[PDB]
Order: sequence, then C-alpha cells, then structure tokens
Amino acid sequence: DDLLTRYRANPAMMKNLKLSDIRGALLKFAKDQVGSRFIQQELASSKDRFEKDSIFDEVVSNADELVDDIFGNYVVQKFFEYGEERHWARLVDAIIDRVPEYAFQMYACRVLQKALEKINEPLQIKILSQIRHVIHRCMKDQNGCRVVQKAIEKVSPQYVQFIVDTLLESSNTIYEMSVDPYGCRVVQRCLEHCSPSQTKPVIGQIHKRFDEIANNQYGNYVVQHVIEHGSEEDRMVIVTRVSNNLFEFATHKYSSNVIEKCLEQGAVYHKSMIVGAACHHQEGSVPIVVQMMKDQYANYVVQKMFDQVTSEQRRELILTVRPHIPVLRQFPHGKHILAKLEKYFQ
RNA sequence: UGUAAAUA
Ligand SMILES: [Cl-]
Repeated sequence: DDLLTRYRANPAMMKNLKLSDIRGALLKFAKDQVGSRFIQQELASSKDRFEKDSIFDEVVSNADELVDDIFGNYVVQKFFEYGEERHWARLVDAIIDRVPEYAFQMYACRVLQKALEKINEPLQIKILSQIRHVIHRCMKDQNGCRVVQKAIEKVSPQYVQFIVDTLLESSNTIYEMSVDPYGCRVVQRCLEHCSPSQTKPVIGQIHKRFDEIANNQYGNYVVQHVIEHGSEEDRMVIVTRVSNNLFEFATHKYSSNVIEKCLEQGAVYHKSMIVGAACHHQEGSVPIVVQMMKDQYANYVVQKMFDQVTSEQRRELILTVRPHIPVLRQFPHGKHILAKLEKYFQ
C-alpha cells in the first residue's frame, strides 16, 4: 500500500510524517481531503524552509491538476502566502498560460484571488495580462467577477485602465454591467478605487440611463456607489433629478433606496431640495410627503427624511404632515408608520 | 411594511 492509504489508515501512527517524506506522492496527497490538510498544516507550522521547498517542485509540476481541485487548491495557495515570496514568480509561471480559464473556475479562481492579494506589482500585472484576454465575459461571471474585483482592490489604478476601457467599450456596456448580478460588483469596485479620470466617463455613462439603473435590483447599488464616491456635481445632478421626480423614485422598490442614500450622504442643501419637493403644496392634492407615507416603499423614505434632516428642516415636515395624521392612521400599517415618528410629534 | 456574492 502507498504512503497515503497507510497514513489515512491510522493518522496518529504517523505523527512523525514530514513533508520531505511525501516526495512523489504529492499529487495524491494534495487531492485527498486528509492529505491536503496534512500538507497545509505542515506548511503553516514547519520552521524548516527546506521541508517546505521539498514539495514545491511537485506542486509546480502538477499545478494545472491542483489549482481547480476541491482540496488541492489550498496547497497551491499556501505558496502564494507572505513567507513564500521566493516561490511567487515560479508559481505564476506555472499557472500563467491558463489564467484565462482559471478565472472562471470555482476553485482555481480562489488561487488567482490569493495571488493578487499577496504578490508584488510586476507579478499582478503579469496575471492581469491574461485576464485582459477574457475580461468582458469575466466581469459577468460568478467566479471571474471576484478575480476582477480583487484586481481593482489591489493593483494601482493605472494597471486596471484596460478594465475601465472595457466598461466603456460600447455605448450600452455600463448599462449591461450595472444590471448584471456580477457585473454590477465590478462597477462598484471601480467607483471605490479608480482615479477621477477613470471614474468620470463611467459615471457619465451611468447618468445617461440613470432612471433605469436606479430602479434595477442591481443598478440601484451602482447608483448608491455613485452618490458615495462621485463628485459634488454628481450628487447634485442626482439629488436634482430625484427631487424633481420624488414621488416616482420613492414609490418604486429599488429606486427608493437611492433616495435614502441621498439623505444619508447629502449635504444640508441636498436634503433641503428633497424636503422642499416633499412638502410642496400641489394646489389640487395633498403634499407629496403625505402620499409617500401611504406607500409600501416611500414610507421608509419619509422615515429616513425625519431621521436625517436638520431640526429646522424637520419643522417643515412636521407642520406639513400633522393635519393629515387622522387619515393616515386608517391606511395599511399607518398606525406603525406614525408610531415610529411619534418622537417628532410629541 | 421594502434589496443583493464562488471552496472542505
Ligand atoms: Cl464553477
């Protein structure tokens, strides 16, 4: 029987097994649940750097078979850790040709993410040179988008310009990514980490189809990131569009969160625009803030208004809603809605 | 009373 069957049989019988004992059994050990845990434990606990190197040639030689294995991917990742710098370059060479497909695989993509998290900028750039070949499809992928997000978090902005240029490759690409469950996460990282010269055309593209993206189940989060990471003029264009169309935005499922984001991140003069729209007379109807309090989504928006505005801005909300309180108690959940506001009407 | 993610 081979070393692994023997070691799996009685684990404690070989409490004195060492990494240099594995030798040619590394592949079988790494693809085995018990074997892989042994290798990992030894790599993390051994103080012998020559033990740790004794298995590295077999890791490199079997790299393609290990990176997308349920148990072997951990073994490969061990050699991208801080403490194995001396191995990083050799290990990138071992996987580089197949990075374009590793990015889509559920185990291998965790190797790529660990590499980008740990390795120096020349090696990151090398990995991204392969990602560049599959970048559009990669951004829309459950696995590939995690690789792209890590690249944006960990590489200097100038070396992800190719990703920004993919978001800008065609008129509708930013829309297509913003409404994709995976592509929307890439747009968000870009907004968080890219330079102002990179984010400005991206935000400009989002603005052109703003109403659709704001009410999309994924796009509303993209718009929320524009509010938080865009410029003052961006917030102003957004607050201005939201104020002018306050009832439409507040009474839809996803765009209602966009208004809440404006209230949390907004300057006093943005809040004042939203409050003024909310309290405007409307000669032939009740004020918009009252209609919103009757609505399944907008009542949370009104609650957020009261919680976020100045005392003087609360004054106008209180003076506008209080006449209509009796009617509002009747409506569905109207009891609870006004209860959560009682502290402002006491 | 209302929204999001790939490993043993
Ligand atoms: Cl998969």
